[PDB]
Amino acid sequence: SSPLRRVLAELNRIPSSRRRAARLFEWLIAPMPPDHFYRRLWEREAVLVRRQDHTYYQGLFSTADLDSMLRNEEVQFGQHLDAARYRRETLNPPGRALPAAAWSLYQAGCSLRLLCPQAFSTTVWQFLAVLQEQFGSMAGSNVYLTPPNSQGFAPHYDDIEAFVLQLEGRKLWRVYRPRAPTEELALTSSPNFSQDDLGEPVLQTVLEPGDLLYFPRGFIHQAECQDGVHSLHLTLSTYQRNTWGDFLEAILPLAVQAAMEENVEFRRGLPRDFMDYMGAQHSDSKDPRRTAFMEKVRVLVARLGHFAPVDAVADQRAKDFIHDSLPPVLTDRERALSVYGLPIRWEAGEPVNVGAQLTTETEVHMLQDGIARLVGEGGHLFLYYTVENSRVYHLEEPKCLEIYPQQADAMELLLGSYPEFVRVGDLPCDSVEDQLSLATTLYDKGLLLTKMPLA
Amino acid sequence: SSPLRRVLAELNRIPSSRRRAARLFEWLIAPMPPDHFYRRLWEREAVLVRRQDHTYYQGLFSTADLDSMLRNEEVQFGQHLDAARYINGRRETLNPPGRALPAAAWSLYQAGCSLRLLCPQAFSTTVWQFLAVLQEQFGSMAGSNVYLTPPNSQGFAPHYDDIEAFVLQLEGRKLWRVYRPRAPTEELALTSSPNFSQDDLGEPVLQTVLEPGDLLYFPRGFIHQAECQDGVHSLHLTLSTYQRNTWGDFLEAILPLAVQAAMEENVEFRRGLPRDFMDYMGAQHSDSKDPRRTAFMEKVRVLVARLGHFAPVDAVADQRAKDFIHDSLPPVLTDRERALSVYGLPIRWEAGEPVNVGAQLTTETEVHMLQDGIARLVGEGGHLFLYYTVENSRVYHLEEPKCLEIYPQQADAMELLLGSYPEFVRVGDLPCDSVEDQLSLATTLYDKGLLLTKMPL
Amino acid sequence: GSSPLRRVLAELNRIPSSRRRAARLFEWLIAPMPPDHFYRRLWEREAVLVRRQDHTYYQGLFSTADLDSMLRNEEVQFGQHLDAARYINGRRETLNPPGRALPAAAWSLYQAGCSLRLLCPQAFSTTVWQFLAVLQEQFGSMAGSNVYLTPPNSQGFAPHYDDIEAFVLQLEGRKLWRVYRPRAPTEELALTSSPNFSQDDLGEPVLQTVLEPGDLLYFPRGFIHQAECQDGVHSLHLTLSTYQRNTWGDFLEAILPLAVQAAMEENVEFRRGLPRDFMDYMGAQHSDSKDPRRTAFMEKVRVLVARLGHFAPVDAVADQRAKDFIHDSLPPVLTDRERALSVYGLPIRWEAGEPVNVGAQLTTETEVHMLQDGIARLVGEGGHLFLYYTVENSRVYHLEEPKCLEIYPQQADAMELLLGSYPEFVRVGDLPCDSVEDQLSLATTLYDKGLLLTKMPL
Amino acid sequence: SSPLRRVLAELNRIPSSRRRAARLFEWLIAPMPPDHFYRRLWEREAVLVRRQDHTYYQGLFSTADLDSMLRNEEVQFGQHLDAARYGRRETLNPPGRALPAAAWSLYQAGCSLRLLCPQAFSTTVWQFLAVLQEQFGSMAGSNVYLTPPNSQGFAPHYDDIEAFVLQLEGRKLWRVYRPRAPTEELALTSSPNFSQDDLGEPVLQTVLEPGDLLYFPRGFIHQAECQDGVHSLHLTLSTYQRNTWGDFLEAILPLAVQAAMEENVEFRRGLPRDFMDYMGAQHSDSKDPRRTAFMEKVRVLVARLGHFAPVDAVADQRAKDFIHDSLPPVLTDRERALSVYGLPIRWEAGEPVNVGAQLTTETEVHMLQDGIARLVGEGGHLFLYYTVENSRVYHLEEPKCLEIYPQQADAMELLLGSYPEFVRVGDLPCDSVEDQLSLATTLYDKGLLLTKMPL
Ligand SMILES: [Fe+3]
Ligand SMILES: [Fe+3]
Ligand SMILES: [Fe+3]
Ligand SMILES: [Fe+3]
Repeated sequence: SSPLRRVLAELNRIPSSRRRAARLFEWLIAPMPPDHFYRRLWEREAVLVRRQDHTYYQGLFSTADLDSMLRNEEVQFGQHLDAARYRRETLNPPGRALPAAAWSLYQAGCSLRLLCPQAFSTTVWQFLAVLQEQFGSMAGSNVYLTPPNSQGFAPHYDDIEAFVLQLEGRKLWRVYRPRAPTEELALTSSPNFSQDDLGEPVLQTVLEPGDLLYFPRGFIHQAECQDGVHSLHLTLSTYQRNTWGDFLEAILPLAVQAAMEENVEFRRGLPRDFMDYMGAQHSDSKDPRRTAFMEKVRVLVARLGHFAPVDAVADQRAKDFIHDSLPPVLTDRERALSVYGLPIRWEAGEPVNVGAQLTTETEVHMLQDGIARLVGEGGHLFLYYTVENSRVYHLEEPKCLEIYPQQADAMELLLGSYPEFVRVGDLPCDSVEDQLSLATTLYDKGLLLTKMPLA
Repeated sequence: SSPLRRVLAELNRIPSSRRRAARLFEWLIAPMPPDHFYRRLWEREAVLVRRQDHTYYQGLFSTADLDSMLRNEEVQFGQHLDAARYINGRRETLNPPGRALPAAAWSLYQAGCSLRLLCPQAFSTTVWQFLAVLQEQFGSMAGSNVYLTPPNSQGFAPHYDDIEAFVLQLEGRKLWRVYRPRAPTEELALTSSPNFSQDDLGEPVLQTVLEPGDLLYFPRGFIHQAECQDGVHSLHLTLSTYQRNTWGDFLEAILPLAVQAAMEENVEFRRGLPRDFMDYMGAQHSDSKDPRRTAFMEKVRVLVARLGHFAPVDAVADQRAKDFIHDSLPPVLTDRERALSVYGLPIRWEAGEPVNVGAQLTTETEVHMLQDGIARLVGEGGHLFLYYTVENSRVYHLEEPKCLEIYPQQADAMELLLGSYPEFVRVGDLPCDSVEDQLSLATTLYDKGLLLTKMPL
Repeated sequence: GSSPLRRVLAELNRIPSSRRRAARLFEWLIAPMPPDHFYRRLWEREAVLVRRQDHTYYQGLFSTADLDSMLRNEEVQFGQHLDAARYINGRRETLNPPGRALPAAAWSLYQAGCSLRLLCPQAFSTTVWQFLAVLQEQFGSMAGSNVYLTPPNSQGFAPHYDDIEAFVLQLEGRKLWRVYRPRAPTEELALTSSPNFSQDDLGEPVLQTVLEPGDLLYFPRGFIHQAECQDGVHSLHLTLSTYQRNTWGDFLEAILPLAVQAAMEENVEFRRGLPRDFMDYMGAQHSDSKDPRRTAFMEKVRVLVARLGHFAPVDAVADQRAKDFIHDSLPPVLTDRERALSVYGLPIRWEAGEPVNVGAQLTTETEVHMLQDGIARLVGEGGHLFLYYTVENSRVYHLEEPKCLEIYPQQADAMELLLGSYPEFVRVGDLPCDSVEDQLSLATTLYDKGLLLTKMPL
Repeated sequence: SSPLRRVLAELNRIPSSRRRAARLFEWLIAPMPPDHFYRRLWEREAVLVRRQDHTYYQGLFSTADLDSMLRNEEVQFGQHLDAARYGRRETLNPPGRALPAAAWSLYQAGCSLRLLCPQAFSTTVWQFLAVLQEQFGSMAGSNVYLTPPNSQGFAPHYDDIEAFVLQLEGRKLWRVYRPRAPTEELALTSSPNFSQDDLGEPVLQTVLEPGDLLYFPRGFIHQAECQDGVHSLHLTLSTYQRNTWGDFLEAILPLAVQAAMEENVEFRRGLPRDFMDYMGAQHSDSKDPRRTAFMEKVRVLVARLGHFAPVDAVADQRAKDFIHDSLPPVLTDRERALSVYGLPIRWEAGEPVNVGAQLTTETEVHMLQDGIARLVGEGGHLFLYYTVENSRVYHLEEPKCLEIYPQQADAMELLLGSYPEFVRVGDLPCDSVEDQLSLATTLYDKGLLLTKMPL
C-alpha cells in the first residue's frame, strides 16, 4: 500500500472525470482544503505542505524508474534528458542517453533532468492527465535528480506556476517574494541571479520525501544539497500564458474589426493634419487638437468592450487547450463501457462479435468530461477532442470531426449533461437516423460510452 | 493661358509648400471654400461644382497626351492600361496581354471599350505635380486614374469604392449618377463593393451631365455610375485619397501595443484566468444564467477600458507618418527651390573637364528644409532616423523606405530644422555642441536634397 | 514453441559475424535453392516459386493475432499505417475512416469485404524488424515490408507491377497468384509503379499458383501480378521489398553532374566556347537539317560525353550511396553476445540509492572490433571525415536525421582498419595511431556510441 | 559625321538583321577580317587594332552623355554607377541617387566612375549592343569607365567573359598577359587581384588612343594605368558569359541519363549487392578485380549516354535563355514603316483616325527581324519566345512567349526559316484560311511580323 496507490484505486471508482480531477488535487495538497488554497494562496503565496509521510508519493516516479527508462526506452540527450553541473555548464553529449553515459555524468557531479516523464511513465501520465482537467491549463512535469554534495543552480524565477513534490532524499529550498512590482506574476523567465541580487527568503526548508512546495511565477527560488544524500523531485508546471492579458491579446484585433464593420464612428477618416501635433516630436505641445485627439482615442478604446467577441475567443482557447492536453486515462468501467473494451477481436482465423450496434434504446454519455469541445469556425461546427493526442506535447496536429446542423443540439446536449445517461432516442434531432448517426460517430471515435456494453 | 496654367505659375511663386498645397486645393474646388467643404461635405455629401469654364483644366491631361504616351512609353495592358466595356448590365475585360500599342488601344476604343490609365502620374509631369502638391494637404496618398470612354457607351457597372473620389471632367461629357450609402454599414465603406445591378439601387442623390471644367466629389460608400450620351466621348481624371485612413485603422495599430504595455506595467493584466471559465464562456454557453459569466464579461470591459492609459498614440502617429512618406510622390520643386538646392548646382562637365566644382556650406550659410512635407523623424529601438521622400519613384512603392540615421548630437538641430520651416536659420546658430556637428548635419541634409540655402552656393 | 523460423533465429544468435548471419538468413528464406544460383540466374530476371511443403516454416514471424494486438495496444492510424481497400468487379475502393484504426473498426471493415494492409509492420513487430534488419545487410539496399490480410471470397488489389523486387511470404490461408513477364521492353525492370490494369490488356501468366503457408513467391520489378482469395479461406502474407532506385542509371545520375564540373575545371576542351551560330542548325526545327555543322556538333557532343568517364568521382559517389543506405537502415539487432560485450550490456545500474559497477574503462590491452559489419561508414565531405552510423536509427523510416561523428586525420587510419578488419579483434595499443591518447580516445568514443565491442566485458 | 554615324546610317539600309549584325562587327574590328579573327584570334589571342582615327567612335558615347544622364535620368549609386579608387579597390558610393554634384565631386577627388548599364540610357549604345548580340549568339553587355587624370589604376586580374575595349576619350596604357597556368586558360570564374610580382612580361602592351580597339579572351590578365596627365573614357563590350561546351553538357547529361534509363534496360539493372565492399574512398587501393570491372562498366555506360543526349531540346533551351537575355531590337526606318509600330492610327480632333486595315490572304509577310523569336517545345506544347517586349534593363521583364497551336506549327517554322523572303499569307502551310490569317494577324499584332507594303 501507499497513499498514492490508494487515491488511484479511489479515482478508478469515481464515475465523474470532473470529480476525480478535484479529488486528485485535494490529495496533492492534503490536508489543506483546495478552496482555501485557490482563494488565498494560488498566485499569491509560496506554500509548504509538511507531509510527515515519506511514503506519500511512492509509486509516482523513482530513480529506479529513470534507470529502467534509460535502458528500455529511446531517451535522447537534449530532447529528453539534460545533464548539468554548476556558472551553469551543460554536459550533453549528443545522442542516446544510455545508463552508462548518464550514470557516469551523475558520478561526476552532474544533475539529471528528465524533460518529459509522462511520455515514459504511465503513472506520471495519469497524474498530469487528471490534474490538467481542474487547472483548465496544460500541466507539464520535469523530474530532477541531484547527486550528493553538488552545487545548486543559480537563483531564478519562472513564468509558470510550480509545485515541487519531493520524491527521494532531501533538499534545502529557499523561495523569495517577487522583489519589485514588475516581477509579480512575471511574464517571462528571469536571468540567473547573484546572491547579492536577493533579499531574505519568505520560505526556507529542507524538503523531505512526501513534502510539497508551491510558488507562483515570479517567485525566485534556489535549492541546495543536504546531509550528504541525493535528491529526486518531480516538478509540476501549469498556467503558461493563461493570463487576462493573453485573453485580451486575442480579443482586441477582433473587437476593432467588429467595431469598424458595425459602427460608422470607427470608419471616420483621421484628421488631415494630425501629423502636425501627434508624434514624439510633439510630446509636450500645448496644442488643444492634441488633447482632443487623445480623448477620442480613449473614448473609442473604451467603447471597444461592447464589441469584444468573448465567447468566440473562449472557444479558441478551449481548442488550444484540447490540442495541448494529454490523452485521457480511462477507468476500468469507462474502458469496459466504450469502443475500447468492446470484445471485437480476431479469434481462430476470424473476427468475433462484429455487428454490435447502438439502437434508440442504448443509454449514452460522453466518455469523460474534458475530452471534447464544440467550436464554430467560418460557418461550420467542429468537435475537437483529445482522445487521439500523443503523450508527447504537440506530437499530433489538432483533431476534430464535423458536426452537422441537424445534430448540433444533440451534441451540446451530450456535452452539457455529463455524466447523466440519455437515451439515443431522446436526443433532440429531427430524425431517428440523425440520433443513431451522431451516437455511432461519437462512440466509434471513442468519445462516448454506453450504460451497458453493446450486444 | 488656362486657369490650370495660371495657378501652377502662381504656385511657382509661393515660397511655402504647405501654403501652396492649400492654394491648389482651394483652386481645385473653386468657388467653394475649403473650410466649408471640410467641415460639412467631406466624408458626408456628394458635391457638384459647376465650373462655368470649359477651359479650367486645360493642360493637366488630354487624349492627345494619352495617345503619345501609348506610342512613346512602355505602356502595358493590365499593369498600366485597362480596356473594359459594360454591355447590357455585364462587365467584361478585354486586355490583350503585353504592350499596349496605339493600334491595339485605338482599335479597342472603336469596338466600344473604355480605356483606363492606372498611373497617369508616372507618364505626365503635370498630373505628378498636381498629386504631389495635393497629397501634402490630405496627409494621405493621392492617386489618380484616367478614364477614356467612347461615344454611346458605359465602361463600368455601378459600384462604390473605398476611397474619397474627386472626378475632374476633362473632355466631352458624361451623365453621372451618384447614390447615398443605401444602408448604415455601407456608409464610409471599408472595402470596394461588388458590381451591382440597377435593381439594387434606389434614386440617385445626384444626377448630372458633367462638362469640361466640372468637379464631382463623393465619399467612399457612395455608389456611382456614368454614361456617355449625345454622340460625344468623355475623358476624366479621378483623384483618390484616404485609403484606410480611419480612426479604426489607428486603433488597429495601437491596441496590440497597448495590451503588451498594460501587461508589462500592471499586474491586473498578468493575473491568471479562472481555472474553469470554459464551463460558462464559449458559444455553447451564451444562454447561461451563470453569474460567473456576468462577472467575466465585466472584467473584460473594465480591462479593455483601461487600455486607453497604455495606448502609445505618438509612436503609432510616427509609424503612420513613415508609411505616408513611403507612399508619397516625390516633391515638385519650384524654380527657386531648384536654384537654391543641390539640384540646381552648376557643377557640370564642359570641354573635357568638370567646371564650377567650388562651393561648400559654412557656419555663415543660411538654411531651411527644402519643403515641408518631404521628411519625418522617427525613433526606432534606441536609434533615430529621418525618413524622406525625395528619392521616391512616381510609381507607387517601386522604391523601398529611404532614410538616414540621425545621431544624438544632431537630434535637436534636426527637430529645429523640421519645426521652423520655412524660416532660414544660420548653420552656426544650429543647436549642436560642435562646429563640426552643425556643419556635418547641414552637408548631409543638403547633399541628400533635403535642404536649401538662402543664396546659391 | 519450435518452428524452422525460431530454429534459424536461434542459430543466428550463435553466428559471431553479422555478414555471415545475413547470408545465412537469406539462405533460409529461399531454402533449398542456393543463393548463388538465385542471384546469378533468377534475381532481376525470373519469377520464382518456392513450394515449401511446410506450413510451419514462418511461424513466429507475424500473424493475424499479432495484428489484432498491435491495433489494440499501439497507435495505428488509418492512411499512415493501415489501409482498408476492396477490389470489386475491376475497380479500386479505399475505405479508410480518418484517425485511429481500432480493432472494432478494422474487423468490421474486414467482415464487410475489405483487405487490410499494414505499411510498416517492422515499427510494431520485433521479429519483422529483426528479419528485415539482417536481410538489409546482404541486399546492400533497404528492406521494407507490408503485411496483407484478405477476407474469404475476395481480391484486395487490381493487377499492376511495382518498382521494387518482391518476396512474398505466405503466412496464413491460401491465395491464387498470377504473375506475368514484362509485357514490353520498356516495362522490363521498370522504374516506376504501373497504373492499375484491366485483365484485357494482360497476356498469359508465366507463373500461376495457389500459395500455401510457408511458400515464397519472388518476382522482379516490372512483372505484373494479381492475387485471388478462394475456397472460403482468408489470406495473410508479408511482402519483403528491396532495390528501390538502386540502379546503374541512379548511380550515373549522381556521378555525371560532378564529372562535367570536374572536366570543366581540369580540361580546357570543356571550357571552349560554343559556336556563335549553333542555334541556326541545332534545335527541334532543324532535326532534318543537312548542314554538316549539325553533324560535327553532334559528333562533338558524343566525343566529349565519352571523355567524362575519366572524370567520374566513382568512389565519392559510392560513399554518398552508403551514407544514404546507413540513413535508410533499420537499427541493428544485437546477439546475446554482442549486447554483453558492448556499452549496452555493462552492468551499471541504480541500486539502493546509488549507481553500482561505475567506471571500468578501456586500456591499451583491451581487444576490440566493430559491433557489427553493417552499422557504420566513413565518409569524407568538404575536406572533413565523418562516421555515419545506424545504431540510433528508428524502426520508422527516416524518422531520425542522418547521424554521424567526426573523425580527425590523426584517427582516420585506425578507423579504416576497424571497418576493414571485422570481426578480427585488434588490441587498442595496436591501432595505427600517432599517440597513445589518440588510440584510447578513438576506442572510447566508438565504444561509448555503441559502435564497438570488447573481447571480454569491461 | 564620323565613321560610327556612317556605319549606323548604312545599317538603316541593310534589309537583313543578320547581315547588319555581320556588317557592324566587321566595322568594329576594321581593318581586321572577321573570318581571320574568329578562326584564329577569338578565344586564343589578345588583339590590338590601332585605328588611326580619333573620330572612329564619335556618336557612341561621351563624357558629355554621362553628364546629361546624371541630370536627366534617375541614376543610382551601386545599381547604375560605381565610384572607386585604388590596395585594394575602395568603393566610395554614397547610397542612393547619383546627382551631378555628387558624381563630379567624387571624380575630382580622384575616383573613377563606372556606369554599369549604359544601354539603358543611351540609345546608340543600345543599338550597338542589340545588333552585336545577333552575331555572337550570346548576350552583349557593356560598361563605361571614366578615369580622372593621374589616378592609380586597378589591380591586375582576369575575367570570365570575352572583352573588347573601345577607347573613347583620352589615353590609357594597357598591359595584357597570356593565362599563366593551364587552369587559367579560358577561366570559368573571375580571378582575385594579383600583384606585379605574380606576373611576367605582357604579351601585349600599348597606349590606347580614341578610336583604338583592344580584345582579349577570358583568362587573360589585364591592367591599365593613367597616361599623359589626361583623363580617360572607354567602353567595354562583354559576351560569352557561361557559353561553353561544358555548360551545354551540364544541361544535356541529367536528361541523357534519364532518357537512357527509360529507353535501355542496361541502365535499369540493379547495382551489385556488395559494391560498397570495394568501392568508396576506403577502397581506392583495393586489389579486388570487382573494382576494375565496376569502373569499366561506368565508363562503358557513360560512353553510351551520348546516343541518348537531347541535343536539340537543350539547344532550344539555351535559345530561349538567349531570347530572355537579349536587348529589344532596334528597327530600321523601313522595318518600322512596314509593321504594327508604324501604323498611322492616331487620335486627332476627338477621334481615332486611320483605323484598322486588315491582313488578307494577299498580304505578303516575313518576320520583323531574324533574331527576335524562337519556337520552343515545352510539355507537349509549342511556344514562340520573343524579344520585342524585353527591357533595355537586363531581366527587368520575365520570358515572353505566345502559344502556337499544332495547326499553325508548319507555317511558323516556315516563317522563321525563310527570313527575309516575303510570303503570301494564303501560301502559309495551314489546313484552313482562318488558321493562315489567324497566325499572321497574331504575329503582326505582337510586333513580330512585317508586311511587304504598309496596311
Ligand atoms: Fe525554476
Ligand atoms: Fe468607381
Ligand atoms: Fe504489387
Ligand atoms: Fe577586367
